[PDB]
Amino acid sequence: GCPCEPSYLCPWLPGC
Repeated sequence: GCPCEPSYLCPWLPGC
């Protein structure tokens, strides 16, 4: 899924 973990780190990413 989102490459950001936690994904909350990249709110600008819709996938996150």
